[PDB]
Amino acid sequence: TQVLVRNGIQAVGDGLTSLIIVGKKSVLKNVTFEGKFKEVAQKFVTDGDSWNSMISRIPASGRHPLHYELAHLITVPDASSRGNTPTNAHSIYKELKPINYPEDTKNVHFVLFAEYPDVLSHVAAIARTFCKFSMKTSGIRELNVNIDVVCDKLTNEDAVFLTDLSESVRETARLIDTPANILTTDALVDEAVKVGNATGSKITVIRGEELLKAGFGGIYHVGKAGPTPPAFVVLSHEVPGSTEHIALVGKGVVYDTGGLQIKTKTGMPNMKRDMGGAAGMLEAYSALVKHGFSQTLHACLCIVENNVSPIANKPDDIIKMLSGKTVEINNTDAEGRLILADGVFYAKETLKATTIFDMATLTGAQAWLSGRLHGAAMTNDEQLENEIIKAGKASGDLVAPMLFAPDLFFGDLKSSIADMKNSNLGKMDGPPSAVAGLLIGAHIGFGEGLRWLHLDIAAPAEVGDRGTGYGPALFSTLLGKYTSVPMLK
Amino acid sequence: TQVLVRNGIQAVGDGLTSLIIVGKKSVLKNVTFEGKFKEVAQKFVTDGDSWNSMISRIPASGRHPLHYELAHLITVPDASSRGNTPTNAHSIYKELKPINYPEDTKNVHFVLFAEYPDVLSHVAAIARTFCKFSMKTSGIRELNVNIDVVCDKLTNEDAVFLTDLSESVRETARLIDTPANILTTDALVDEAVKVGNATGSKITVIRGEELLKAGFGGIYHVGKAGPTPPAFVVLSHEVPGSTEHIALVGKGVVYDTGGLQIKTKTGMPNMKRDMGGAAGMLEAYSALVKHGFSQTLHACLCIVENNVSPIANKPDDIIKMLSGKTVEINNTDAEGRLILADGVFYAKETLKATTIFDMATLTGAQAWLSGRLHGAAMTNDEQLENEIIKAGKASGDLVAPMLFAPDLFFGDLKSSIADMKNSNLGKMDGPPSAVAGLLIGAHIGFGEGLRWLHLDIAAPAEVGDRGTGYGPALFSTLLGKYTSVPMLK
Amino acid sequence: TQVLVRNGIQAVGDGLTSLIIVGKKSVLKNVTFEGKFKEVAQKFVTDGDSWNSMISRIPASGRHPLHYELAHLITVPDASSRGNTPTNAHSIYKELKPINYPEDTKNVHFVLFAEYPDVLSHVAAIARTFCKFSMKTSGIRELNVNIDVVCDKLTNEDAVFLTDLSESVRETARLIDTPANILTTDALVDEAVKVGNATGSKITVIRGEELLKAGFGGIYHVGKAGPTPPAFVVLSHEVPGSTEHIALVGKGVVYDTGGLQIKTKTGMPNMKRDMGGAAGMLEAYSALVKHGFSQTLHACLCIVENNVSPIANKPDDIIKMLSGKTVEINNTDAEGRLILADGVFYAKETLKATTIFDMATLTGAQAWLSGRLHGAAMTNDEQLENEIIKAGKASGDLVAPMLFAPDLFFGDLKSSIADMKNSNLGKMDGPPSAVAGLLIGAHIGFGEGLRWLHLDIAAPAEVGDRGTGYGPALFSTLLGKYTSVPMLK
Amino acid sequence: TQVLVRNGIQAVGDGLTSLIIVGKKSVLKNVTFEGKFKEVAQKFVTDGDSWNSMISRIPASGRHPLHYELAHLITVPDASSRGNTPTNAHSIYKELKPINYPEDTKNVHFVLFAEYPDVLSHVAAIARTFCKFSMKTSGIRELNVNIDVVCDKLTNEDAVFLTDLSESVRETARLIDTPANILTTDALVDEAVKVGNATGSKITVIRGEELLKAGFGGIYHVGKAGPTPPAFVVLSHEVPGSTEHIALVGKGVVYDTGGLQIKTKTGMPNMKRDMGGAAGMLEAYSALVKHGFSQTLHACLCIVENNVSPIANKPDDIIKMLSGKTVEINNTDAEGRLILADGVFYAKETLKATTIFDMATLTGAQAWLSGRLHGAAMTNDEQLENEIIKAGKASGDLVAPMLFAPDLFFGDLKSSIADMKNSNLGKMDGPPSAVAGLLIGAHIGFGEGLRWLHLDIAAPAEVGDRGTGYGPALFSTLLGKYTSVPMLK
Ligand code: NA
Ligand code: NA
Ligand code: NA
Ligand code: NA
Ligand SMILES: [Zn+2]
Ligand SMILES: [Zn+2]
Ligand SMILES: [Zn+2]
Ligand SMILES: [Zn+2]
Ligand SMILES: [Zn+2]
Ligand SMILES: [Zn+2]
Ligand SMILES: [Zn+2]
Ligand SMILES: [Zn+2]
Repeated sequence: TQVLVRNGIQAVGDGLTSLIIVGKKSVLKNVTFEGKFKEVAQKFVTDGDSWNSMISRIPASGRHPLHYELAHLITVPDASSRGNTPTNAHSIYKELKPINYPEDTKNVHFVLFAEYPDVLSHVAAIARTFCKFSMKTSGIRELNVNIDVVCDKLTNEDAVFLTDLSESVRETARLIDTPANILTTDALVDEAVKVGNATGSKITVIRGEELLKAGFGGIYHVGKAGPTPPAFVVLSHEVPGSTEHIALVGKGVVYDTGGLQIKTKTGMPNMKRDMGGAAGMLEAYSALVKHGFSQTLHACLCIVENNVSPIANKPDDIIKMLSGKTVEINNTDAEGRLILADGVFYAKETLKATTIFDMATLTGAQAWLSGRLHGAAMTNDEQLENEIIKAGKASGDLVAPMLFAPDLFFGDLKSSIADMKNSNLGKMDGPPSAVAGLLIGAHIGFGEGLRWLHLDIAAPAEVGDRGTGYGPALFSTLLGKYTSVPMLK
Repeated sequence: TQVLVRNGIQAVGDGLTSLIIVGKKSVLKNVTFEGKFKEVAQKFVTDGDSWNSMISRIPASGRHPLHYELAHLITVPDASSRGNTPTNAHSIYKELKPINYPEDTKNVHFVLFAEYPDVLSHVAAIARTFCKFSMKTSGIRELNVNIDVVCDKLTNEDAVFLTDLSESVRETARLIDTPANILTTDALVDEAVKVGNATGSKITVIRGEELLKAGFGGIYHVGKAGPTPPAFVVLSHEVPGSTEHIALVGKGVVYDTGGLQIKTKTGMPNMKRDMGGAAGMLEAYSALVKHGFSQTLHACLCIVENNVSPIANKPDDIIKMLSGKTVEINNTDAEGRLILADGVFYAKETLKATTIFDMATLTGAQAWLSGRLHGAAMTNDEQLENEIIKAGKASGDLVAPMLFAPDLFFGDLKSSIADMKNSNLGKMDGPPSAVAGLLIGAHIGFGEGLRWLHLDIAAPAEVGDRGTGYGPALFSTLLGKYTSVPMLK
Repeated sequence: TQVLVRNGIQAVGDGLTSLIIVGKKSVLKNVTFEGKFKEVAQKFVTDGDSWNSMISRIPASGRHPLHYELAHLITVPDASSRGNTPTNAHSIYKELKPINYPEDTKNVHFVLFAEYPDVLSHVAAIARTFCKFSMKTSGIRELNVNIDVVCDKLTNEDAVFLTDLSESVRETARLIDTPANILTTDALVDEAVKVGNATGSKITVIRGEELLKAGFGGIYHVGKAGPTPPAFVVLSHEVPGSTEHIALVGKGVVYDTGGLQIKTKTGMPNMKRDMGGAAGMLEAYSALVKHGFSQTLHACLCIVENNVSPIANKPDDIIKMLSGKTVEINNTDAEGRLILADGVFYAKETLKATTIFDMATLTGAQAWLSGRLHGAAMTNDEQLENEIIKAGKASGDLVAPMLFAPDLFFGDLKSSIADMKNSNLGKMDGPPSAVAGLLIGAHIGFGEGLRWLHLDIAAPAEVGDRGTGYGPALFSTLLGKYTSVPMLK
Repeated sequence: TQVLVRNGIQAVGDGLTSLIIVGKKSVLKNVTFEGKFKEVAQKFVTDGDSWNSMISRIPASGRHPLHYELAHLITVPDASSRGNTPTNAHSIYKELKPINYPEDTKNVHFVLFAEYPDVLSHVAAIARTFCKFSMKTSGIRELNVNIDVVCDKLTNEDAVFLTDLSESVRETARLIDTPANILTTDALVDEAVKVGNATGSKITVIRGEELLKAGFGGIYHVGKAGPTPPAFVVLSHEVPGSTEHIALVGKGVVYDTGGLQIKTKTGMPNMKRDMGGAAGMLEAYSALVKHGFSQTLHACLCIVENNVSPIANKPDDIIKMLSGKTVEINNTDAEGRLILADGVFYAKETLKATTIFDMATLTGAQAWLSGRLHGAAMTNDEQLENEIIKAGKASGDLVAPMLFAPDLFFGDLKSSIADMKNSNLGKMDGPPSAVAGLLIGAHIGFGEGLRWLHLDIAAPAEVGDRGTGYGPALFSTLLGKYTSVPMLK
């Protein structure tokens, strides 16, 4: 299925077409049934009066069928709470995700009535519902999707970016939804390398025993009992003289069995999704680099499978991390933070990055801190904290803050015999999601001298049985000021 | 220990002899203490009056010693409920299984007073108590067992069949009781091939990577993490021009650790017994083919070990089955149904079987449906359902019906990304044992156009620490009309 | 909200009307867009061609909107499995239950195109979706519902019965949905007495200490720690000279905390629904007696609350039942079977009933035997077993059989010091749901000399957060031959 | 034991004296061993050189003995993270709480070298270590404690306030530490009434059946199964013409067994502490009103015991709250939010409060959001959120923000039959601690038109086996601008 975003209502192809109209109630109230909109809608809506009559009756928000199978109106609420995004983009996903198109549909046509500040989140929300991945052996249909944005200020360059963002969103979700017997560490390295090639990146791949020899103890020791070997992949977009040097470090655990401290019968399904951080960072990097990204930018992907054999990590094991510090592993399922400790140290030490983001499906505890729609951000930099929350609101990839207090909470990871433990299996003073992030930061002085932000996306990376494609929209809005894209600037 | 069934009371060898007399109360009441019976019993019972006095006193059923160590009378109840077998054959097993014979016993002599409809189940029940398998390093004794049936209608050919049935029962139980460090997949293939040779079968063995290449995704992917490789074994008894074409498909999981969704500390012991279906089908095939079986008959054994390594099945994995359909594995311990989906498809597609039975120690849930004495049968064919229940009653291998409703229950296995999941780990609309069977049937249109019967024997395949040898008696009575055996015809 | 069933399409009141059309695909294919149907549907469907075009496109089954908010077509599948009802009535409930009507809807008009054998189950399925009970403090709307049945053979008397059946269904569900702080034992006694008065019944109420004095040890000892006292209520419809004498005994546990063997935090919610058996028997009795029921009929309601105090049942307690037999209570949460043992003994001994039905939300184990749509029936009478399965199919209140084997399974309830225990907390030979029923039957010789049927409806009595109103439709079809209703005769 | 705070080092009584010196490293480095300090310290520290030598050697923070039993120096760190308080007051508690004084100690003398912004938190931290409550039958000693603050800017009025704050802190902790067989609902009403009398408050007590009659369904129904009756206590400090009208609503669950959804064997100990919110609000009110509080102020205490009997709340029960809204109780252990829903509605409706704080030991989930040192604040007012975080830093009673999103999260409490449920026992979209607060706010439109702040203090209210006395310091700093106290103004 192909998704194209266009600036203004235009005709779609020949072939059976499903029509979905999307807007906030206040915007829809002001839409005139005339012109190109009338041309598109009058198959399903009789005339202007019937249009106006319907808009009068329908509530503050919801989904209303305009035909027995081919057409829908989605009303987005106007009101929002301060913890929400004022775009209410999640409401589009909620109403749209259930919709199925008749078997012989060729085209899906969206007419999106969105004000300029809403366009990006609304487009992304629609894109997320076009799930690339299926292994069904019948019934597979490819559709031609046009998202036609009705918004004065939108440029043609904006529409290119939104098409690329839609792709980055759907790619992130595809990578997440693919089972790990197919998306192995090798396959995810190959996926990253494809983006590396497309973006003209400098590509570094350190794999298997090369990781051990190079001192990547976290990445190596976590992944050594996988069926295919661990890897660290760097895509670098180097801009001579750039003022910023930004790293996007992603957790790429292609499957997490928990390791020898194994997950339960009901805990282990869904664990193909434990690489959602790496997928989201990779696809964010792709969207940004496609649009004239003016600063130096690196994607650093820590790609392992956490599995069970006599050579696997065992609780009590002490390993030496890339940083040179020792970690006592008391929880083999707290493996993401080990691999990210190496990725973030590499970004600081080797890449000389001065802004380091890491994003990970890190903890089940994250949902108890920020719920299922907000990623949980922990940073040494207060201004960056405010800025990423603002970016979450503008993108629809919501972000809530975690407490940053290494002085109060790092003692939760005290070890008698190593520099630290990787987890605490009892009562601790910190929120567990914060403590998990502090294990990562402990290998770069908790961000001292630079800006470091850890983002835990375990719950917002998925809804139901599907990846959401979280990450590309967030980082496009956060770092989009360094692109050529008018709506990001 | 050797077991011979004879038509009428006869002398036994020289050597210390244990005597066990068995009968329903009403039959025993009519036995005259004279003739050959008196000859055998008067070591232990004084005369006719003392015999009659005892029969008067003893209750409606039980076991009564006739000597301090050498002799017993077992009284079988006459009454039975409609859900039971009117043979009450389980009562013989209950009373007999505890009996031990003195160390220096050479012979065990049974005098079985049974009416013609009871003989087969009663003989089988006695046979089950002679457990072949032991690895004790002292105390091992081999006995000469004669089961002398006192029944007017019995023929000498019947006695040959009953001896063969006794062997098939004891062989099934031996295979079940043998620990899996000895009965590996390789060893069970060898056992099936021995029966293949003895029966003059056409033998097909597809093993290891040959399964993968041939498209047996269920059998291969389940067994790939075993210490010895997966196999599919077919023994074919082809009868040109036969009207029926019958397949006996058996679950041969030589050990089930549960896989990466591992069984618990108390759940995993006994899991050598997870090949009881394959053993019972193999030994049923053997008993039938020994007696002039007039229709085309196949034994199809799916032989795997379900174990734990980095290459094992993981929940989320999607595989392609022999049928070409995809299955999302969300439960690595729901492995029997995966391997049987291939076996049943093979029987339909390759063997052209038009009656397909599969029998398996499939689910713990089975005991909550049919209890511990009845196998649970699910079939698309109502007449076959009645016929197998009738066969259960006549054989003593009891069978109770499951609901057959793919329309109501198959939705329990819905998958977003594959054709189906293999299990449901939450609330479901179907009985879990039925849903387990429907996963198998989903790969042959739930039996459309043919007769398909799935039989879950998890609990009735064992009592205490011992296999019961369930299966040969059931299928001998069910399919015995196609043999030369008078009592089956 | 009022529900009226009419014989043929007729006009509805003034006021905003929602229209729902219901039929099997094959029936809908043959409907002509003319006459009264056209009059009703042409608000929403343009003309005959558009009607025919739509019917061509829509799949084998589902729900299709005919308007943005006011109208729906529900297509019922034609095909069904042998374990299902050929009415497919559950499909109506599945598609209809989600539908919401706009706030200002006055009328809901159903046009039901059903063949004669489908009408009763289809009407009941629609009725179940009109939930009487709500304590919402805004948004409450009462609707005028007309179910217009288009069926040649239907009589006006049939339509009266179907209206009464709809009421009995909705009343059963109302009683179930009402929280137990409102529907106390006292309140449920009052509800039964209201039906007693309306039906001109002879009414007996034995309450509190009168139960103890009268020897109702099961009912008394279970309910003695409730906040309001235990009761046994009998409504009798005595027909001099009748050939049959039928008792409907219902489990009326208004709330089940489990007792001192208390339910878990997640196990205890929903336990207001533990009186669903009593509600269903009461409302079945009501529907039958309204229609000239020609045999002697009794409703016997065992009404208790199972709660926690120093005077409550404790495991180890031994009580004397109405039967005079002693029961060792080893499970205070196996309380339904204790109260029903008294109700069934009373029906036999005092009422002289020769057909005794008991219906109960008895066991969580029931779903593992018969799933969530089928009640599980255990009876001493094979013909009655077949007849109730047939009644389940005709009514849509599905029934599946349990094994009846007191000889094999009653030993699961062996006690060293009382006549029996009420449960087995370990491994047992019977299906647990069957063993639960056998505790009841043990107090009437397992039905010896009469017909006894126990029906466990724990799961089919509810879907989601709502009672289904199971029971009235089943018993109307089972016992409707004794009424004046043409469609039941 | 009596605690007096003084402005400057002064002599203490006759009698054996323990000396504890407290300061940040940077402050201690600048202290001259002369004058009054030398007079006090030279018992334990030889002279200036030995003083300076020691200060040079000791690390950045810790505790160092100055005598074998009588004396200690506590060094407080200078550095702090942004999530911490820059006072580092918790470090004082950590080092001091372990200290024991010899049996015959009469006096404890603190010399506190603190800069003006640190004084309040440091004093409070010392006060918390003087635990009032003990029922030991030997070894009980009362001490005379003088905390001598060495700080230029401190006034004599400040020292009065700090003495009162010390008392409020120790009183809160005493109430918390007292077992509930002593601190019953009656006893806690009496405690509140004592403060009511001392402060010249208008006192309202609504108790037992008066709560039911007055419509306090939350307070009444939660507490009705306690051994002593539920109560609602209001202390009002009414200031004619005041611009603000502030309510402090506290959760006073004197013991929480969990109710019929009972707590576990290891979950139930410590549940005397479930009234920590009410204690902290009461003692905050006391400290503020003692110091010329210029605005209208109310303490509203919801005082219940949540226990187990046949009349207790049961999950499924639906009650009507003071607000008139209905709540379906699906979790009897989610009882604090029910009682607070009434308290907050009362504060809005009856008291006309326009700033409403509620504070509660509400959820175990709170520690997963904000950890064990920070209360978790959820408010409709962003400025108030910032202001209370600032107050947490200045007081040492730390506060972290929760997400405020009723639009996103209130759907977690959806009910089919009541206006809402009180909890969600499965997966929810919100942080569970936020959802718990939203149940409270749902009864006042989530704060619409006013300022509402909910503060969950479950973990920060205690360390080890002792109440911390959290709350008085926080509200003194938050609302101290309305007092006459120079250091608060
Ligand atoms: Na298809
Ligand atoms: Na020996
Ligand atoms: Na309303
Ligand atoms: Na002492
Ligand atoms: Zn993990
Ligand atoms: Zn992980
Ligand atoms: Zn298994
Ligand atoms: Zn298995
Ligand atoms: Zn119960
Ligand atoms: Zn019950
Ligand atoms: Zn509680
Ligand atoms: Zn509480």
